[PDB]
Amino acid sequence: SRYQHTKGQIKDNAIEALLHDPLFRQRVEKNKKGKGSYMRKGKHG
RNA sequence: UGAUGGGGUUAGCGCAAGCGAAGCUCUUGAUCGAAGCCCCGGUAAACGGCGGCCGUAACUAUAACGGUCCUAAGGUAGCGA
Repeated sequence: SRYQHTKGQIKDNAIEALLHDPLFRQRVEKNKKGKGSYMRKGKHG
């Protein structure tokens, strides 16, 4: 199925417009433990 | 205003050229001499003037931004085929 992208009416490049689109934003994950790992309640209980 | 210097003329000293004092003259004109101009600042509802180039962002585009040259200063608000 289709994808409703950000950049309305992409002209030239058909692949370097989507690279800035939030489909290809940088997925950064969370640490544990690690500079930024506070729980407050974890996955269970 | 006329210093100072130069020239003409001639009483005279030299039988020669030549020099030549006073006086009268022709000329040069140092000195003294103000505003103005140059110079110093001001004033634009005084006359007037009020920029180029070159890049630069999340496809493209455009450039908020940056570089550099020049000017007395680079046109601001408002409007604008």
